[PDB]
Amino acid sequence: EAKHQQQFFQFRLSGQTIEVTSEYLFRHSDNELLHWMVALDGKPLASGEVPLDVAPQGKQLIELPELPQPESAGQLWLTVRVVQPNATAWSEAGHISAWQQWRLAENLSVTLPAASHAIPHLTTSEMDFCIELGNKRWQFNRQSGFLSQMWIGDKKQLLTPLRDQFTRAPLDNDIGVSEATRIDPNAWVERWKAAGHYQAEAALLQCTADTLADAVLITTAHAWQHQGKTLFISRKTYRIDGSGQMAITVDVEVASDTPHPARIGLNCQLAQVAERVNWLGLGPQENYPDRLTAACFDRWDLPLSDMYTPYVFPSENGLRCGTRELNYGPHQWRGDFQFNISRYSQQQLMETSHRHLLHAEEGTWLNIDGFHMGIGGDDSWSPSVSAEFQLSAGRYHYQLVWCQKG
Amino acid sequence: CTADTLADAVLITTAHAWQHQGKTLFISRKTYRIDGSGQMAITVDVEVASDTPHPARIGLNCQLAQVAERVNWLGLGPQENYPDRLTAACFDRWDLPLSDMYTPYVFPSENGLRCGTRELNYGPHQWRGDFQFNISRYSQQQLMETSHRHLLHAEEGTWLNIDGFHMGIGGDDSWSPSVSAEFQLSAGRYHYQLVWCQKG
Repeated sequence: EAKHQQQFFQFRLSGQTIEVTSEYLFRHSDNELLHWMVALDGKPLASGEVPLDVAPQGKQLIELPELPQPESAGQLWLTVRVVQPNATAWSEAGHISAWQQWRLAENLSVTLPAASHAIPHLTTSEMDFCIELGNKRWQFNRQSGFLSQMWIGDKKQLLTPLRDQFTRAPLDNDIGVSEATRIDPNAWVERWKAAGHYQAEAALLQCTADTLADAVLITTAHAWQHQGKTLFISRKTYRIDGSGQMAITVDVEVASDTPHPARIGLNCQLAQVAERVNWLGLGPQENYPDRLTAACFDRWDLPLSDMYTPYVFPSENGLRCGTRELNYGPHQWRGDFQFNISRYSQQQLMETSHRHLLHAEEGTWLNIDGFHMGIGGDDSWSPSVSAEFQLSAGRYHYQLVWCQKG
Repeated sequence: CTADTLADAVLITTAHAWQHQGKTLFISRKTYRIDGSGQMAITVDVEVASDTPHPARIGLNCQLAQVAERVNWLGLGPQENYPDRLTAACFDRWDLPLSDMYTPYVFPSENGLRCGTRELNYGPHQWRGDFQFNISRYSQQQLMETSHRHLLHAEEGTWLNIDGFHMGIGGDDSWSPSVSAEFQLSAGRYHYQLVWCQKG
């Protein structure tokens, strides 16, 4: 993020014209090459290289050729980057010094899904709702109101039920100088603890299941109360269609007098451990709502080890924002969300003092958030999350689609 | 457009696309849930293309057959207010005659909006949610085509515009775009819910 904000080349896009302004005061851009690329949802469509001839503090206007205009659905992204072909005393040949990304043109998807002939079958007991479709099967706990288990064939997919999460392992900016002796009431973590966000217990309000003409509809409503006070209300809809897909719509109400929650999303512990994490979204590196400018939208494939940031004092980490599709093993999650995936739960990160004491858990912990609070950074002893990055709207909606390899 | 009977309600699902010259501008997915108590829950999800200019509003409109004398709502301000001109407004229960819900600007335009409204009552109809509304006898089409306010004529019924989201108004100057980025509808995806009930 520091490298991107400190670039010596600034970029402006106007139609098909890229304006490059040099921030150098003395040198001419004699070791600079501009590589541009246009991709559609991570699929490259066109590319080109233009040498840079910019005087100190000057501007070079670069007219792109006729860019591709795909009729397939998706967003067009234009990425430029400055490459140094020759090695310097402080850098090697091929060094990238500056980059920028834009959205070019989006074709909204209007095509309907294929008319699947099958219908998921719903069985009702006193303890659970069971939806069965082919080899796949879902189970909803009627006492808890959460999806408890999913089976592909005879293999369980979950170790922990899929539940709403409103907290994160506190960052160093969340803690401040709030020691166990000199408590800091203004610290974010102290306000969350005093409000009971870490101790709030979910209470089921309603849970119904209806069979549609082509799907199965599951509706749940939970209330998170702490000492006779409702902090959050979550209303969730599960739509299991005949194609195997699972659409999850979540509507959340947050009390205005409680401190703004750190996140609004779901979490679960997947039984499967996989080697690669593939997602279509922002950046190869971890990024957050107020630290995502350096990240780029593309198709990224990383090993699961690179999805975890080894901070000395464990905390919430590894978040990727602006993600439209996430693939892990046989599971695919689509929507507009942020996620982090690792072998350590948020509970373990909160209780472990140093990273060398962290131990991997049995499965994979996945946190998918519709919304996430920004991180601080102006200082580390006082609250420094700006108002535009706090979760203060009061009402929140997000949708998720969960499908499999079929 | 599908209709399903639930255990206690009737579910209506629709999806529309707004296209102009071979290009989809907006997609609206709407859900209607008519329960046994008489209530009508309407959930709207809207997709806006990123390359099209940001829309001025995202909501619904209809012409009610009934004309009533008083407009009662629980929301912001007695006077008209907009996303970037609502600081002076106050949240309370307001009751105004329908005439005061229209602002007589010399050159007709969109007017009379009330923001931050949780409940709106007009005749036997009640609308609940988190929305902005304007109510008057002139349609948005008539306001666009009428040069001066003295040429405005009331229509047969009442025109109601309920918006989940609304673009801010300018004011820094009148010759150049002056709506700030935080008041433009640039999110791309929008959701809002409405409940429509009656006197029962």
